[PDB]
Amino acid sequence: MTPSISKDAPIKGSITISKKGATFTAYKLLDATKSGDAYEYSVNSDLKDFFNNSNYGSYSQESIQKLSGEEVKEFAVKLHKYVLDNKKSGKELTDGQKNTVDLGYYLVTEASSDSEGAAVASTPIIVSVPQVSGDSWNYDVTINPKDNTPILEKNIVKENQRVKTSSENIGDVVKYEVKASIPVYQKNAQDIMYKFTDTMSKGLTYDEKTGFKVTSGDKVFAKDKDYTVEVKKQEDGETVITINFVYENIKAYAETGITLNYQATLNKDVVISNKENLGNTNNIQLDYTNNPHVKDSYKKLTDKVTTYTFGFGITKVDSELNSKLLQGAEFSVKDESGKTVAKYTYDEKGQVVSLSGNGVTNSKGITTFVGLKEGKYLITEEVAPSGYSLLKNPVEVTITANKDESGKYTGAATIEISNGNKAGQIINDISENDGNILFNVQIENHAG
Repeated sequence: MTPSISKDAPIKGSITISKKGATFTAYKLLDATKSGDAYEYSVNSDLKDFFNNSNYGSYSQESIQKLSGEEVKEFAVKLHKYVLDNKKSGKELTDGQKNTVDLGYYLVTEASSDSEGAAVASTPIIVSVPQVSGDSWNYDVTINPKDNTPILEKNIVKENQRVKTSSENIGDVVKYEVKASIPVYQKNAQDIMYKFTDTMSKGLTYDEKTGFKVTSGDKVFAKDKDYTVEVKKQEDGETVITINFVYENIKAYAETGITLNYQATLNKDVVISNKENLGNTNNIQLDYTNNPHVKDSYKKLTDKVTTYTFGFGITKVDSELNSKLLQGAEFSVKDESGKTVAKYTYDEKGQVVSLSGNGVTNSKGITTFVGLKEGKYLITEEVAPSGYSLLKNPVEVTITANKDESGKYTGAATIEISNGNKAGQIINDISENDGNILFNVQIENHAG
């Protein structure tokens, strides 16, 4: 595999790191030593007690050779902590210049910016000196690191994926995850703010029993030490939640960022529609100190996700007089599985309430089953209205959720009869007074 080592191979190499005005530290992880016609690696003396240590991640010589992007970050946080704890130090590297170093394997992390404003740390780098290049060893490695911009992103976590949009039933949990950049500053820096404001719309009930789980990779921060959670239910029905941090407590974990895990539940105030609409929204905002040397110097970040749900009416009707609207018919709704999970309806006042058993058709022919996500749904007649027979087969509708060109839900939906039952028929929608919109499955009943 590896190229031969020349006789005129130097015992020294170099790292050059081009930047505008930030200094990097390089930590010798492993020595590379010439032996015959190959470089043998072994752990450096300074980190003998860092390696294979349970308080610093049980990193072996071999395990650092196959770190994922996230694990290189986690490794850097744990190396930093060791170096601090043991009052050691890496080599400071001059910006733009050649830096002479022994042959080895190196962590390179940002030590500073010369900027006063909030910086994002460049992601940590593991580099071999020398490294293979063509069929030769390069002893003089150059690294231009990625110039990182601030991250704030919110996602719904569903089925072990992360998506900007979703659909659920009323009563179901929407789970959330927020990743964020932790800003870095110069060493003297004071009165640093790092503050989240999460805003949930009226349709979502924050699960404060479950609460927040706040994490930077491996680390689990403690409530009322590292952060506080204040919750304010607004007049308009929105919940505003504040997650405010002691910056000093998260500073040592800057390279692994902040992760928030929290969840809400879909409630009866939910926006229900079948046109493109805003849905049931979670907004996240991060405010943080920009220039700590000037007061009221902040930068803002925002993300949002949204969650949709749908509904339909039944309109029960006579076979040959479609204008004759039948009271007293009783309906149930099952999914693909066979759960009667459909258990929310509108009442006579026009407000969403839990449905006790069957949907009973009112004097205008109507019962409703609202707050359903997309899927196959089986409308079965459980009781025939007086003077009518039981419908034999269930009417099946498939509600299909519209996507935009990135495959986000838009909030639009279509409905169709899907099991070919000629008694079922899709008619014009039901417009509720709260401005929610339901599908309308017209269903014909014969009088014997």
